[PDB]
Amino acid sequence: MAYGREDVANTRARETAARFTAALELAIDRATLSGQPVGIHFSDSAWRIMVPGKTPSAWRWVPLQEDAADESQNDWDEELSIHLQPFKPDDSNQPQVVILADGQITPFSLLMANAGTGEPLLTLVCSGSWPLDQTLARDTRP
Repeated sequence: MAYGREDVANTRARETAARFTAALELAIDRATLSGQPVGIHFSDSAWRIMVPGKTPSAWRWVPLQEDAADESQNDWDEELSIHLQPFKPDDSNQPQVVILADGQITPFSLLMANAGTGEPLLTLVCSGSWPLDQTLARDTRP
């Protein structure tokens, strides 16, 4: 059984994954320049890339919107709700994902659900390095 209202959200999920993959390429390109690993905050209703501040020599964080203002966050969709693991969608003082200058990525999985029905359309999976692996609903993500 299904709501019969998934095709628009499934298209927006596939788009949101392409937009995220480009934003994660941006994060890898920024990490070699920043002198500290880059990260990505996640909170379901929004997300954003993040960078060091005051010093590169110690763990610190600032939202990456010095020019990516409202392009780093929320604008990528009009049909989705976002979830992840082993971290959680939460308004933390730090990012929920982290990226090295070499393109190594902290393991996680990120899932997308249709905001009109609650049904999953797509999931993305990370196992140590760029890029994430896309799947329909949860087909590769137990």
